[PDB]
Amino acid sequence: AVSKVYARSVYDSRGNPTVEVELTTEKGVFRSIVPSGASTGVHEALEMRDGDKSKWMGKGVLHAVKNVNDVIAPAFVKANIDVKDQKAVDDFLISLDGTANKSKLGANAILGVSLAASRAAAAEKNVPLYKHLADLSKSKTSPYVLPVPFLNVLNGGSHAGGALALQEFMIAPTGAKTFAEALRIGSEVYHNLKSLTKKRYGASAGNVGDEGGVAPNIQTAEEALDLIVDAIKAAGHDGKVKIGLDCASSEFFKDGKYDLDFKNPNSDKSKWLTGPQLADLYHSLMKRYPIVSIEDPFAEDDWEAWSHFFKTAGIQIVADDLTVTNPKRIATAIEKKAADALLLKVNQIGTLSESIKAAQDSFAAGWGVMVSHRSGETEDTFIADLVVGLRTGQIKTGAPARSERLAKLNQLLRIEEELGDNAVFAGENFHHGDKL
Amino acid sequence: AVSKVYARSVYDSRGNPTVEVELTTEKGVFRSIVPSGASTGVHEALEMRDGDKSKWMGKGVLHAVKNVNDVIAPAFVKANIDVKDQKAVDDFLISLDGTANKSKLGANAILGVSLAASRAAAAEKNVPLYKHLADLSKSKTSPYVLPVPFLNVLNGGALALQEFMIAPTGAKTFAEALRIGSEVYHNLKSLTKKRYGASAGNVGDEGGVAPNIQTAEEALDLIVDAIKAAGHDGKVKIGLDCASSEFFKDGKYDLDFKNPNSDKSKWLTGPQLADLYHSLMKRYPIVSIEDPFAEDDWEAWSHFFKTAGIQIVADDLTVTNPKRIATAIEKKAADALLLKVNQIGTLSESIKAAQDSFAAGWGVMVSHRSGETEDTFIADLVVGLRTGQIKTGAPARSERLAKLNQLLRIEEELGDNAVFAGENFHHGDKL
Ligand SMILES: O=C(O)[C@@H](CO)OP(=O)(O)O
Ligand SMILES: [Cl-]
Ligand SMILES: [K+]
Ligand SMILES: [K+]
Ligand SMILES: [Mg+2]
Ligand SMILES: [Mg+2]
Ligand SMILES: [Mg+2]
Ligand SMILES: [Mg+2]
Repeated sequence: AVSKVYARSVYDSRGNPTVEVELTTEKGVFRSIVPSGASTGVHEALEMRDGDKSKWMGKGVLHAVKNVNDVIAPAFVKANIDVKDQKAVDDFLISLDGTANKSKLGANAILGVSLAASRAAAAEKNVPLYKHLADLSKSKTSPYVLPVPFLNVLNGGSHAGGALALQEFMIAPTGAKTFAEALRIGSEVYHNLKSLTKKRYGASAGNVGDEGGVAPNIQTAEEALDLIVDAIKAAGHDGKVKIGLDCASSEFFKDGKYDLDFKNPNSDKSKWLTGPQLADLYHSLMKRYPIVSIEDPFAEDDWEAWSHFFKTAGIQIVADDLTVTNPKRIATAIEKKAADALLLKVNQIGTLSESIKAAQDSFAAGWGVMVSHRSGETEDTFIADLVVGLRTGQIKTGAPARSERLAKLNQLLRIEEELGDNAVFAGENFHHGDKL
Repeated sequence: AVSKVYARSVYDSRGNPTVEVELTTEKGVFRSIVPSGASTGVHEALEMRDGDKSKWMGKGVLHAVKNVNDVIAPAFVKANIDVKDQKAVDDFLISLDGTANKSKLGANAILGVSLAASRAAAAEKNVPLYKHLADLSKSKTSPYVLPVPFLNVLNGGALALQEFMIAPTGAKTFAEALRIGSEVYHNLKSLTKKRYGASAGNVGDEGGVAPNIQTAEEALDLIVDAIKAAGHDGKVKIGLDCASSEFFKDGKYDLDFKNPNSDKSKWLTGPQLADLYHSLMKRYPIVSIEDPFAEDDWEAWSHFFKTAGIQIVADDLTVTNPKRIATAIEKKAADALLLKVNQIGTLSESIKAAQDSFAAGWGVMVSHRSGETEDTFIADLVVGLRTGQIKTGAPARSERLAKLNQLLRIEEELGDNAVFAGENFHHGDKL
């Protein structure tokens, strides 16, 4: 039985407040923390902020916390919904809010209760979280699938000070045999990258962006990718490490065109590209570099551009801001054949149940699912268990630097150890990890 | 009963491997992770690294993990140890290694076991970790004392000093101190990007900004501006870590030591460097200065100590080692210990180090390493030891926030049986 639900303010990896929920049962105290985006899609569920300029730069979550303690908590404890019944838990929370985008209580009030419930349920059932999440999602556990980590080792766009427009340049050690091997390889590439970056661009270029990637002040993707290819070679892992992008192109979409200098106030609008221009450009990057995944190559509502590009892309295309982990918007994307992978962010939609439905809808359409952190992360490690539970075969959760990233990657080490011979590493088959 | 001791490799905040230990009892599995320094004192207990250049850039901890699994673990379980008896735990571990500097098994093999035992012990007692640690250290718990966070918001080490910390001593609670710190940090980042360019706001290992700054005066002016912009002038003070061993050469101190052609004729003596510190101290609200002189430069410490009028913290001088601390007390070199558990390698020795310090009228600042993990032990430790001061990062990167958040939780849990050390941080233990 749930005896207590309680929310507090804690700090995320950027030093901004976010919501922590504790759910108490006879099995103990279960804690979940809400992450926070920077390049947030306009269609994400409401992140409720206080907007008091005199506290926390206006980024307080006191109102969200209050909604937990004063509205959700009394009703939820009164109800004593079976924590194992995740559907009912989230039915309760969603109906309590009663709005489309969780704008009454806030998605960052609801999500912590949603997640903490699932932790309590796993403990009641005497199983690891990932196993409960497998149960919840009706996912195969024989064997489990461990994910390829997509490691954002070079940070751009809104995550790092500098010219570089494209938000993320990820390495994916698909050629590794185990998760632990993938993570060692990833770390080695990263450290070689850091050294090369500092030599090429100066020492302070070795300081890191929000997600732990190095942050050289460079203008072009080709520069970035050269760095990374050099780093892969230097670490000795040629052929075993591939590349993924997050363009986050909504962040530089304007007037129906795309500005690859968006962080420059003096941006020359005469250099702003177009839908086809951008697609053909992507094609050429894909020709010259071992890129196996591109995310948000076009803007969050630019459906026709997505559709046209997908026709001929030939690699995994990930929807992030396009779909915002929302089954409704995923349905559209599926119909239009705009993408073939979902980026899963639980706090884009605000409950576990809806997140699981998003994943299931995606898999059913022959899509992949990459489970994802936000750029504002915490010491919470839920998504490590989530990506294994959901059997997706791919996660992105940072560079191998800053422990809001390592916390997830370390937890995946632990899960792999526990699973032993009852897991396979997705490797080259990350895209259809669920079908393994 | 302890039925298993186990080690694995995990990754620290810089993406280098480190040792994680789990200890299993009837209360379950208890986990501790070992941190790792970069500016490590030559007298630190041995961090055992593999040196296989073909793996992990040579920074593997396979050997240390092996020492846990293959040497410590079987002997430990066989010894039927009471985890509540931390001295017995650590006596065992220290005897098993049998070297002064823990060079046989590695400090990073031993410490994880030491820390995990204390967690197992708290669970057996059904108390929070900080309460058990208070027990172990015979600290006063009426009230508990919550620490001032010293937040490393700006880094050097052209700028020679390594850390520039802010300390919200003027806050009324820890929760208030943390908010103020976060707002100052964010104001600092905004000014830094404005004045030094966008790239300058990208963070260093401990979450601080590191713009190209020539001199300490320039750094400190920037922090004062940030504090004022945040609206907290008068409530936020400053701490330094000079890490002066890093620019100690040929008996003098090179304040431009990143310059390959630094003018040797301008390198400072002990007295001269002291003079510079003094001018800084007079002109800025600095209330703590750490490692102002090198790790065996005793006379320079002693000289400065006679006229310095603020907390002087020993880090590389003392490396959390009761034997070195005794020397420092005798020579009147400093009046505060930086406590790093992995500098000495067991909890018991760390607690003794703290008690020796306190008994000599010293303060104690519990400290992270520059390489941290999601482990939050030092949050519970600084409360357990009642020291009233911790440094564990800027309020950025969650290997830092993890500790600071845990302190939020402890403060909330203790309610009116805790006080915030505030301006009284130096003798927090005597409050
Ligand atoms: O766009 C992204 O994919 C996410 C994760 O990297 O970033 P943010 O949380 O800032 O939206
Ligand atoms: Cl005293
Ligand atoms: K012995
Ligand atoms: K004095
Ligand atoms: Mg985004
Ligand atoms: Mg994205
Ligand atoms: Mg040091
Ligand atoms: Mg120091």
